[PDB]
Amino acid sequence: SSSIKVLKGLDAVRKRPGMYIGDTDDGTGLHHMVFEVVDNAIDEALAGHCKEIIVTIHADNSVSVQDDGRGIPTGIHPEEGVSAAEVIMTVLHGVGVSVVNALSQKLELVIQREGKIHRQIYEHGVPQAPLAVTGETEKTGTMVRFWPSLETFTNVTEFEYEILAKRLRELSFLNSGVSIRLRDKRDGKEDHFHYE
Ligand SMILES: CNc1cccc2cc(C(=O)Nc3cccc(CC(=O)O)c3)c(=O)[nH]c12
Repeated sequence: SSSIKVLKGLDAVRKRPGMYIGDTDDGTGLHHMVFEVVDNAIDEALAGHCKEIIVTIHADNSVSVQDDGRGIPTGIHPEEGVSAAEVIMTVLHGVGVSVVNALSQKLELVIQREGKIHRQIYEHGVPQAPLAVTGETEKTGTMVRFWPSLETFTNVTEFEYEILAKRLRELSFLNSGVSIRLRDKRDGKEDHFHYE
């Protein structure tokens, strides 16, 4: 019913990715996938709940963004039949994570909130299962890790550290007070962005 519109939106995006993410052969859209997710963590930092953000380039050519904010609300949003988090990750409308989720072959969500750790896995924007609790924790935050769909992205398929590094530096300048870490698991290089 609402799943109907969601899958409609997901179609829409995988069908015309240039309309939402940008160019799929350039590097431009692929890297925009990261900034869209980081964008979301910056909102949580503009709300005064997030102090540090961690962008990691993993060795299998996936990227993750971790914040120590509140964590996305997990309560089943009882108009639709699923966690508020799932609605955030899957509904269309800065374009929203659902664009990134739709063009990701795989996407892992981990939320730490009200003393629990919740995990959900998606494939091409579609949940494997409802948001489920995997254990206790005393910290809070949201972590989104995604693997770009190779059906969508070609040519430039690998993330460039210096392209992220540049945009993350810029975003730290524009949002005074946030701290951002970039780590490349491939060769160990790190950097830290913070403009007092
Ligand atoms: C990497 N981090 C990361 C990635 C992708 C998406 C998100 C989304 C959120 C998020 O929607 N958070 C949030 C927290 C509490 C209450 C509400 C509802 C509200 O009051 O506006 C929203 C986040 O925190 N982090 C995200």
